[PDB]
Parts: sequence; C-alpha cells; structure tokens
Amino acid sequence: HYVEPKFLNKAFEVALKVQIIAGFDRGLVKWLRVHGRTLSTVQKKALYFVNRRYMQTHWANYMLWINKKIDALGRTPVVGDYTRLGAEIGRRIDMAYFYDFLKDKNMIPKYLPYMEEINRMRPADVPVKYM
Repeated sequence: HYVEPKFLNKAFEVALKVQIIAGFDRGLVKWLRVHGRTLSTVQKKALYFVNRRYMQTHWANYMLWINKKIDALGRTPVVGDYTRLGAEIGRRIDMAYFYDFLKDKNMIPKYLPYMEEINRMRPADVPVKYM
C-alpha cells in the first residue's frame, strides 16, 4: 500500500502558511485603521481573501526561495526554520501597496462563496499546490 510523500512536511507547510497569513493580515489591519471606514464589510472580507489567494499564487516562488535557503543549511532542517522564513515573507511583503492598487482601481474582488470558504479555513488548512 504505497503512500505519496508530501512535497514539504505538513508541519513545515503549516508553519509557513500560518506565519505568512498572520503577517499579511496584520498589515491589512494596520491599513484598515485608515481605510476601513471607506470600505464595506464585503470589501474588507474580500481583502482578507486577497491575502490568502496571494499566498496561494506565490507559493511556487516561495518554495523556490525557501528551498534555496534550506538546501544550503549544513544541518537537519527543523520547524523553526520554516516559522522564521514564513514570518519573513509575512512581514516583509508590504501588502498595503497592493490594497491601495485594488481600492484605487476598483478591483477589490466581489465577495463570493468560494472566498468565504477560503477565509473561514484555518490558515493551516488553506490549500497550496506544489506541482
């Protein structure tokens, strides 16, 4: 009974997703200090979804960057390495530039059921694709 290996250990994947989404969300909260009163509830929820979809579509590039670093470790990788790298991604990407773009150009997505489903997931469970 064969089993397919995950392409990244579940605990490492979870640490990345939790830290990335937490960091993107924190910057959204700060941006909403100024812009929350000029956006509807469904626009704000759509921006939370934007954070998750952004992670999903950039995941392959993140895996290249993460693996380049991990490959260069002269020791066994551990979960804390992934917490750290995920926190770096989640904090360094200044997502406010993108929120400003969407708001200014009237491209905040219409909030749909699929987006609500993604938003209601635990960050640990947001689907990512390796292949």
